[PDB]
Amino acid sequence: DYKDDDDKLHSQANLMRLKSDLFNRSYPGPTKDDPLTVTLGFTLQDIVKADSSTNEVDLVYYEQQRWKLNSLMWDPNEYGNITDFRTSAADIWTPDITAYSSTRPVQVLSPQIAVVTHDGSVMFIPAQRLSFMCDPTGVDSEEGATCAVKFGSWVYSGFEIDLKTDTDQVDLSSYYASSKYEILSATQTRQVQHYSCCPEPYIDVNLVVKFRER
Amino acid sequence: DDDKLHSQANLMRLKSDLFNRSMYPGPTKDDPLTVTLGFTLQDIVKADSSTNEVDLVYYEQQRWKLNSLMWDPNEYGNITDFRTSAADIWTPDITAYSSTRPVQVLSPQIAVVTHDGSVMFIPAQRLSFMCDPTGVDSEEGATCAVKFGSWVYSGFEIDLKTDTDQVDLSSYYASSKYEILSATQTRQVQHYSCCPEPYIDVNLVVKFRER
Amino acid sequence: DDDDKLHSQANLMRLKSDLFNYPGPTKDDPLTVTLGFTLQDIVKADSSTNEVDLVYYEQQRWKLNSLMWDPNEYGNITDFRTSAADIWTPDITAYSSTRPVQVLSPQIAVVTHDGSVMFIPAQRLSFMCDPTGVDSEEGATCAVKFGSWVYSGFEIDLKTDTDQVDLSSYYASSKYEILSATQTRQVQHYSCCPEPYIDVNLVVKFRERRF
Amino acid sequence: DDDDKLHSQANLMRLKSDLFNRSYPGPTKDDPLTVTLGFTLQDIVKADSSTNEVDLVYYEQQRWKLNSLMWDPNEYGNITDFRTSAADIWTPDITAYSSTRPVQVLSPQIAVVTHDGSVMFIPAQRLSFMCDPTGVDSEEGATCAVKFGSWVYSGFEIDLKTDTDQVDLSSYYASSKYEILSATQTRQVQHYSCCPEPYIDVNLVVKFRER
Amino acid sequence: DDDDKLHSQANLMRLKSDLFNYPGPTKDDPLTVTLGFTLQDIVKADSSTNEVDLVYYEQQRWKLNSLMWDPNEYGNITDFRTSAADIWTPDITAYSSTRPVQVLSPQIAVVTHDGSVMFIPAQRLSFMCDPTGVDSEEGATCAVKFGSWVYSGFEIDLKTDTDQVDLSSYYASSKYEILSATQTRQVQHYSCCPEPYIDVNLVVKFRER
Ligand SMILES: *[C@@H]1O[C@H](CO)[C@@H](O[C@@H]2O[C@H](CO)[C@@H](O[C@@H]3O[C@H](CO[C@H]4O[C@H](CO)[C@@H](O)[C@H](O)[C@@H]4O)[C@@H](O)[C@H](O[C@H]4O[C@H](CO)[C@@H](O)[C@H](O)[C@@H]4O)[C@@H]3O)[C@H](O)[C@H]2NC(C)=O)[C@H](O)[C@H]1NC(C)=O
Ligand SMILES: COC(=O)[C@H]1[C@@H](OC(=O)c2ccccc2)C[C@@H]2CC[C@H]1N2C
Ligand SMILES: COC(=O)[C@H]1[C@@H](OC(=O)c2ccccc2)C[C@@H]2CC[C@H]1N2C
Ligand SMILES: *[C@@H]1O[C@H](CO)[C@@H](O)[C@H](O)[C@H]1NC(C)=O
Repeated sequence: DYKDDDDKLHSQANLMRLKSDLFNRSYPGPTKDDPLTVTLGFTLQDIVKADSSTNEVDLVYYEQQRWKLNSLMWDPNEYGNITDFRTSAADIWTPDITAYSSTRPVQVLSPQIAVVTHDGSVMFIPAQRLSFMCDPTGVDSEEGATCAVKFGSWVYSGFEIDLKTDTDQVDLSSYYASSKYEILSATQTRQVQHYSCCPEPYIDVNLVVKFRER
Repeated sequence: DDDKLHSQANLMRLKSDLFNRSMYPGPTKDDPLTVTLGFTLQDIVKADSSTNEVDLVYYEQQRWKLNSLMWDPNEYGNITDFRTSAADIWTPDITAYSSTRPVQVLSPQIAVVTHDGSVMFIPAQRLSFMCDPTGVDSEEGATCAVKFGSWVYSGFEIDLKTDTDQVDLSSYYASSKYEILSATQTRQVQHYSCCPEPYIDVNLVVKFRER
Repeated sequence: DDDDKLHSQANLMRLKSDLFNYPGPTKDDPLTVTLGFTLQDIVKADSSTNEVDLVYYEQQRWKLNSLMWDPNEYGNITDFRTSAADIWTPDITAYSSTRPVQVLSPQIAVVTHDGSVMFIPAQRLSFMCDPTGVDSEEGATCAVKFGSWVYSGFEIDLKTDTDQVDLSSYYASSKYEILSATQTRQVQHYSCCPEPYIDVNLVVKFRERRF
Repeated sequence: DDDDKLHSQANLMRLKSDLFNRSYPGPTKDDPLTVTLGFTLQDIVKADSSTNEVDLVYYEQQRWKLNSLMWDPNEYGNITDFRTSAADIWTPDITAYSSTRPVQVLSPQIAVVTHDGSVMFIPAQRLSFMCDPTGVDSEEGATCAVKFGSWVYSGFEIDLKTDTDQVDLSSYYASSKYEILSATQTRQVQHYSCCPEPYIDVNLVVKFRER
Repeated sequence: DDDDKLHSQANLMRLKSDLFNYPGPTKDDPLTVTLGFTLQDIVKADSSTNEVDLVYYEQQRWKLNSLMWDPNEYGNITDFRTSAADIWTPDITAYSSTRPVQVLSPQIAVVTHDGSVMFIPAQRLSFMCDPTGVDSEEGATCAVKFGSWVYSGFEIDLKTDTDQVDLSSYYASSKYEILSATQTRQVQHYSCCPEPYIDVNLVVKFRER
């Protein structure tokens, strides 16, 4: 009725005001004094192509990214019980998580939209097709081939951005059942590197996939 | 000539009243939206048995209705609908769940808005998706499927529906390398252990064989 | 002498400011778009996917009262070149493409004082075409319709000046020779709806260049 | 000395602001422009006899002069030239008339502007164009040609010139799959049956053979 | 507690505001760009077109007086990360590419309080290279020069810290093994023209593994 109509109008107004209060009335990225931990997890959907002439393999996966900022916190009571909202990834800071051994620019398969929750947590899940350095020799064997690719910030050291995983098991529950390649194992493991150049520690998540022709 | 100038004026006024004035932030649990989807399959262009990818060309009809897009035609020279850039309005984030390449858009990004607040948007797309074409060279043919739905909105914010579960095949290319044996489009509701919300998709299932 | 050149520059800048400082056609204010093709090359015929690649220049012409001016009010300027982004342009689309059109020319149009616009995009188009018989005397025949994506014949009409495609610039050393090429206005109806839909059907008969 | 360097930056920022922010609508019949063109051919990368397309890599030197880009160096700390993004200034729409794919740009889009109003802009490009490479595997080689000129400006608005009819081969890749027998670049006044006003082009003719 | 973090953010926002409120190098205000390559992979060698595809990280470093600050004035901030669109970057270009470079990393740079900027684009490059001999003990040798497209040595000098390409990240299971890889500053002089031209010549000797 008129009341219900008003409730929907109010909710829209509350959401606009919240987004206004948060964005254009107020993030420069993490710092050594304010470091950020980004949680990463992979959902491997398909090994599309294994190219033995170039040693490039093409994966399709969803990369779940999570982080939390005090600057994105709000009290739902102050905004009509809004507890989360969807917003363009361009409206907010997002981490520069990059494959370290790609051979072509990553191709994005999903909308650039994130979910922000009232505790300041952000969830962003880009689907990607990636070509990366991988020798598929042995893919036509019982033990298959094994390849790996590291993901992490391009420009922030372990001083500013840390990474974590919730599990070292890649999510395979959406893996394409009729892929040319069957997955024997898939793991995701945080690593901390020290290079002789630099005093800063460097952090990545290493995606290791063991696979064979089905 | 002055009559047409007035019609031009009424349309510019309508669009400015609706857009450059008035703030729809997308759907929410308190203001949920139903998007109607329908496919018109034009061609299976390519089936790649080395990678198990198949390439489709189709028109994806999308329809939804917003109170914020309603007007009284009597206040605007009896204008009952208009065409506008899809960039001028909210559009749903309907995504193929098992694509293997970014969708390629084949048509202009323009929508039709009607006075009741309904919007119709029909992007033509070329899609590569995960599909094993084994059997395509047999009488039984091959069967593949791809789900479409919102990437970021659950069934609490966006629901989906179809007007028919039969894919429109009236524009299917008569001399395609592949003949269609059947094509269906079916709403599915899924509940996951992770999550209390329902998740909705439209499953496009195509059975086809070499012609 | 160069004083005159400064004055002509200022007049043109003032004209463009006055014109640019249109919501598309409507049933009350319909527009006729004239189309014509200049076929330059059949680049590729792919029998594995039934796609053929053409390179052509597509002539588009239309006329808007809103683009009219009196040359005497603007230092006798009769026409100007401008970015296609500065003006409304018709959403003329191939109906059976299989890849996005690739644009081969600058997106710049010519506007004349009577409000007429001429815009000539060069394009490479892949479209649905079975090239069977291309290696024979009779050759292969394919066709592709072009028209508005979103406007009916009650908002945009189409016309051609001739039903003969211009072949005078067709590449003399193409892999494919043209047997004929026509461009024909068609009026289509769909069962749901009383309004006519208009397209221009490009039909090309061709064979491999070699009794 | 660091004071001097700060002054130089200030002077350049002020010059650019004066030229771009506080001050050209392209050439016209009253104010026509001459563009000088010159090609430096770097490589014939690929010759495709299946589609009759050949791929070139070259640098295209473009030079023109505008009164609107003139300054007195004395008013700007003796600055005689500057580099600037090609987006900041008008640039000519020089286009290959027989490309089969959009040209791919290989160099930064930055031009050099000199105090007399002259501009030099040298885009490196990879171009696929219409070319039958028959004879490439013989002593006499293959011959192909491609015209470059304005897409939309007739010879009444844009004229072209060359400094030499000899293509610069001094940077030609010495281990290319193809050796160059000759390469010429020749101004032409080109009449099209579509159009009463001629267009000016520079015709690049390359004779080449497998190494 | 969190007031400390609220302060550091405010300090960084203040710094970025003060710095971003430069027209490129000139003969009067010249710049030095240091370049270094980390060669990751020879992906493809195409003997039908004489094009070879490299993947590498290209380190670029320069310093601007205009980007200097005292850390003590901004809560001891000594560096920050910023979009490469926020700042001037050098027009370093391969001189014999055959396709546009494809960028594999985010366009973000690090600015340090001494005015130095480090920008490290990862790239895939196709360039002119004849792979003949790659299947022999001696392998094949190719080369590609990198340098500014529009600035002479009077505006941008180039240099390398070492003439040895960094091979410590070279892909161990590449189709091609690297025999040597050098990056060498070259100065070119022409009779027409007073100005020196500078490039860094990347020379790679490689063979089938
Ligand atoms: C925008 O669109 C609206 C809606 O269609 C138009 O408004 C209509 O205008 C027509 C034409 O003037 C009207 O038709 C006339 O209706 C009369 C009776 O009207 C009463 O009854 C109707 C229905 O119950 C009510 O809607 C209305 O409010 C009235 O109470 C007839 O007597 C008229 O017939 C006579 O005139 C015609 C010529 O016009 C002759 O040919 C006949 O022989 C006869 O002498 C006539 O049919 C209609 O009532 C209006 N509809 C509504 C809903 O208001 C606008 O005209 C249109 N344009 C603009 C600019 O707004
Ligand atoms: C800004 O670029 C980097 O820091 C990269 C890289 O940096 C370099 O390779 C490099 C090269 C020359 C000088 C300094 C750093 C190290 C690790 C691996 C990828 C990424 N990274 C965090
Ligand atoms: C505006 O487009 C043109 O003038 C093109 C072309 O125009 C046409 O082909 C054409 C066809 C029909 C009507 C008007 C122009 C003429 C020459 C060749 C390419 C380009 N041009 C300089
Ligand atoms: C345009 O030309 C006509 C020719 O008589 C002339 O009368 C008129 O003054 C000119 N218009 C101006 C604005 O230069």
